[PDB]
Amino acid sequence: ANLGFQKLPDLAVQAQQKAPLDALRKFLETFDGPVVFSVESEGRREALGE
DNA sequence: GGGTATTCGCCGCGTACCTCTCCTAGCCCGCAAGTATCCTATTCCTTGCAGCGGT
Repeated sequence: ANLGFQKLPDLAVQAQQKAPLDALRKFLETFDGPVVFSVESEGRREALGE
């Protein structure tokens, strides 16, 4: 059996540009299903929550 | 047990005299390694503007 499990698109953060979250802010707009971030710690949650 | 045999480690190896040379280690300072910072050039990257082409 095959299970459609494509690799994630190009998402990255870098402070070089004016808008660092450009790949994320465009990927989240053009995705129709859900999306689930997965963090390893609790404080890391806030490090991704802000 | 218990006697024989092989091995091992200590003790020993002349008296008196004469000449010569040579006898230093430990600590303080400045070097190295790592780490951290500031400071000053020096390159690199991003965005905004002047000139040129398409309509």
